Amino acid sequence: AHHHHHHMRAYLDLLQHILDNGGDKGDRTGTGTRSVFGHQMRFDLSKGFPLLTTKKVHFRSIVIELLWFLKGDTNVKYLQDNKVTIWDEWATAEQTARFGRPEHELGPVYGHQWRNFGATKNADGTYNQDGFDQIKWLINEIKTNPNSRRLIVSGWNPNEAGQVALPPCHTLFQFFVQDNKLSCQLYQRSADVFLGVPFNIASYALLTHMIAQVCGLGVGDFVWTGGDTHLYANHFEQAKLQLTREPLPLCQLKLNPEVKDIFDFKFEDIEIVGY
Amino acid sequence: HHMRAYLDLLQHILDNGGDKGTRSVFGHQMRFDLSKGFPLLTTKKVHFRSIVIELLWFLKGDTNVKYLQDNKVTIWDEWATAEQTARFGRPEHELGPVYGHQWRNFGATKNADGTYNQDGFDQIKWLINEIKTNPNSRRLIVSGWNPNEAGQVALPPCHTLFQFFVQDNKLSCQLYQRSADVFLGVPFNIASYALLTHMIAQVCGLGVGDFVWTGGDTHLYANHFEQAKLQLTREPLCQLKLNPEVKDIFDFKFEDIEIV
Repeated sequence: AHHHHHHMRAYLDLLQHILDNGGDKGDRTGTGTRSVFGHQMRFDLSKGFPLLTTKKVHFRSIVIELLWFLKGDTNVKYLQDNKVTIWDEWATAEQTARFGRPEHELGPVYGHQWRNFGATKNADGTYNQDGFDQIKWLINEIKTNPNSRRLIVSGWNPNEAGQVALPPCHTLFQFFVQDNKLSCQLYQRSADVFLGVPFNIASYALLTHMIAQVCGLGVGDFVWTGGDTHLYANHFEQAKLQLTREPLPLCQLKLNPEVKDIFDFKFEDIEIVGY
Repeated sequence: HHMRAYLDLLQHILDNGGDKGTRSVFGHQMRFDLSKGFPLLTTKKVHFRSIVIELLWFLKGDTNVKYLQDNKVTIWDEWATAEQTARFGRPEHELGPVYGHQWRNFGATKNADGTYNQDGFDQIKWLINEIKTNPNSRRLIVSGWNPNEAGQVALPPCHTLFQFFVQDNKLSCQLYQRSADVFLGVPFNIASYALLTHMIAQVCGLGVGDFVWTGGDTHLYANHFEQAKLQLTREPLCQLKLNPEVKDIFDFKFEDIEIV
């Protein structure tokens, strides 16, 4: 029998649960889904990094995307300069015109929500810097008040969720400190368990390690919580294949220990190595 | 079955909870099938009256406590005193941008005198329309969390965000609670949001599915340890009854809502 490591066991348990117990949606046209509403998985970050089924080659793009969010940038050029294509589909002139904005501009996606939540718009067409820098506040609160029960970052502004191609699926996240270890929980309103969930878990587990380092903490658990948690019917066979695949090796994150500032990480500071 | 999920949470915190006094876990989830009965858990029938009136107050978008005080519901009084409101430059009885403001007027701007314009986002009105016209939407969401305002109120919203879901004409709801005292807060808040789910289901012509409770910082105070331990040994869900004539989420009155 295949003996999967803990993180992959939890992920495969989710795939199996959706395949076997998910409710059916869709009619006679268009790809259907099986889904459940409400799911939760826990990953002890001291027991390996939860890369799950993410290919190591794609980890590069996960890192660069996270650095882009952390910079507060919502223009695609930084990603394209780094050969990361994750957001290209929604940054074409055709796609940005759907929201009345210029090519390369994604609108108020994660970077804006994280670094400038609720800012107002200037007559020059850009955001004023009068929003709320949730990342800066968070780091300061962890350092000065680690027992805070509101170490929260929200990606959700209802006035703006309808003004982007993909209303933020990584909707809100929260941190927690216990025994000098930093834990994080992500609330994901919508989760494609096959194509999206592994990447999102890797992204937020990475962020947890980065914040832990700059605050002088160890890592606790990453807790993944899903709302509409679904598997598209064109992936049922591929999901069944994943369930029967040989176990993947454990891996661990290695961060440049000299980085002391959450906004000072570069791509080369972050790597995956053997456990 | 509803009490079993809740007793399992108590047992989990008692056994594997970290100590800081309080024992606490971070990240937990419970599911209640609303077709099996109303999850009143340990909330006494006396508290149900306050749960109902408070929820109607939230839905009105009111953040002045007058409506609560008129109805003998004092749960917000400690934060509505002149001394407490003065901390934020607000008149007596004005709590500022608490739940009702977030639900009905998220992100609204202010006049010079501190009163809000109604230029924010009415999440409740949008939600009702979206359930009726697009029930498979994956963003049937109400957020209580504005970072610009969470530090501008006495109690940053504990019921941080909630989401709905429709399957087979049954409405489910998931609550994200950033912080929760398991002994009193959790049962009260489960009842509040399960009630809301029933009210929204009725106005949209739907049945009820599950209520999913998700906790962030989930804690038990030391002064409740012994009571919690004995609650596991004690080992009878009620039923909600709504006036079937109410077809608008803003039209429920206290008299329309009963627990049998």
